[PDB]
Amino acid sequence: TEFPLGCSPNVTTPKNGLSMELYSYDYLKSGSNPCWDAAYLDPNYPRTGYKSHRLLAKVENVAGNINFYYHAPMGCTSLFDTLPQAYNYRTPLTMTNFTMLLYGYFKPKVTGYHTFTISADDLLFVNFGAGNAFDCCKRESSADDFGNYQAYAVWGSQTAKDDLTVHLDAGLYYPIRIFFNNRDNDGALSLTLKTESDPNPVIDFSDYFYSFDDTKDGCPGLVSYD
Ligand SMILES: CC(=O)N[C@@H]1[C@@H](O[C@@H]2O[C@H](CO)[C@H](O)[C@H](O)[C@H]2O)[C@H](O)[C@@H](CO)O[C@H]1O
Ligand SMILES: [Ca+2]
Repeated sequence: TEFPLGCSPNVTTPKNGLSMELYSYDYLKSGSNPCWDAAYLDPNYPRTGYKSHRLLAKVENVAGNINFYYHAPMGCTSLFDTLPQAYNYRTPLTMTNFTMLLYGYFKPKVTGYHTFTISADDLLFVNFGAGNAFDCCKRESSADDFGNYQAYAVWGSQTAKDDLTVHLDAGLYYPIRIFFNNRDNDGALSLTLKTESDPNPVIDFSDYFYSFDDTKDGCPGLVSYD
């Protein structure tokens, strides 16, 4: 979808950053082959399956540069380390093996074409736009109903890097959902943004990520171009 639907929350001062949920991604029993759990590849793991793992935390105000590379000292071993500052989560977690969901709204600074580019170890699935990610100011009631991924990247496959080129309006806030998994060993997440305006990729999303409370009537976007 080249013209994704946006939202018009018309809230006085919007809340900065996305919401995050972290969940466990345990290795298989210590004599299993391979050592890692393959659930991350089942089609419903990003929808229902992650909820069968342990909730590690629900965090708010995730904003900044969310990109990271984590080098595991060794493979098939659950090891602890920390996420970047932007994630608002300071305590060590199993960086070798975990699940992470981010959701909220993306607001453009300038109207025009935006190319989001992603790469991941092991997995990054992105939904973007109302309906596709979730409904405007109706996130809780549409949370699990996200459609086809607007970008997807899986380590070791024939689509390990992906992009999404969309025409966006600076007036609107766009529902976004980002689902990440590290099954084992190294972990990495790269999201960048390229517009027809700037000369280089944007990697710091501080002024771009927002959160909005759900409302009874919702907040459909009030910019349309048919
Ligand atoms: C198969 C491979 O390339 N590497 C194995 C290690 O695990 C993978 O490492 C990659 C990065 O190279 C990804 O992070 C992937 O998610 C991992 O599963 C594995 O842990 C060890 C064996 O102990 O070495 C490689 O076999
Ligand atoms: Ca990995």
